[PDB]
Amino acid sequence: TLVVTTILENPYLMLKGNHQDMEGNDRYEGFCVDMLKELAEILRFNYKIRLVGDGVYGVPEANGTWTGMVGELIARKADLAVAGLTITAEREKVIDFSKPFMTLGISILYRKGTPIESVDDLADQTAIEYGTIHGGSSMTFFQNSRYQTYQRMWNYMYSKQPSVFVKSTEEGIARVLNSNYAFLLESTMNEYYRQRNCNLTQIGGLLDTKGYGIGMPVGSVFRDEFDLAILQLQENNRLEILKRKWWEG
Ligand SMILES: C=C(C)[C@H]1CN[C@H](C(=O)O)[C@H]1CC(=O)O
Repeated sequence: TLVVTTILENPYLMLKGNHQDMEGNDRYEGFCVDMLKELAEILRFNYKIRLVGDGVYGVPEANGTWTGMVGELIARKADLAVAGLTITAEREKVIDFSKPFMTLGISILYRKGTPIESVDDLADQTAIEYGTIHGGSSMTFFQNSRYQTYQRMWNYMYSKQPSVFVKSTEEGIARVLNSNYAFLLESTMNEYYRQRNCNLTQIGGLLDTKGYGIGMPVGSVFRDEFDLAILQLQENNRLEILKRKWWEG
């Protein structure tokens, strides 16, 4: 029985409408749940879904401790982390990842009727505030960039009061709809919320290209076979079908 650490995040992992009449794994739906099922049909493992204790994906502390689902993996509190867990060079030093099961990049979200046409335009004006989830992969992309536009954006987000950071994707989307705030978020989420809210638009293109991956502790015995199953899923178009099931509505 594999212990899977995860987090509530639309549409990867959600509580079913009538989740109180459910127990254990069957409380939950979504793309990651459907992916787990298909992976489990090939590889024949049982698993139990457990929501990350601290409610975070993963941030390094200055002393070397990781938080979030990354930390749970290093502590061996979970065998797998199944979420929109962005594969980055910093995380790769401290855990293993499967091959990627979805592609994405940093994107900008805003409410319609705007003359903001790009990330350089966004960074070069004062009227519209902008920001991201604190401690996520997108934040650290600006924080460590050598490019001046992104450096200027880091300096702004860092210093602005009141804070331009949000604690969740839900919090950011709400800030977009209700205030003059453009949200720095992964394109997967951008596509999702745009399809459910005709008022939302994308500013410019994608700022990078990345992957989500199943997180595992470093040296995990399960990595090889999960890579073999993900490839079979990829080559049978399963990951794409599932993405359409959860995104296109
Ligand atoms: C906090 C969330 C929603 C996660 C999801 N992927 C990124 C990560 O795994 O860090 C984070 C989002 C972002 O950085 O824009």
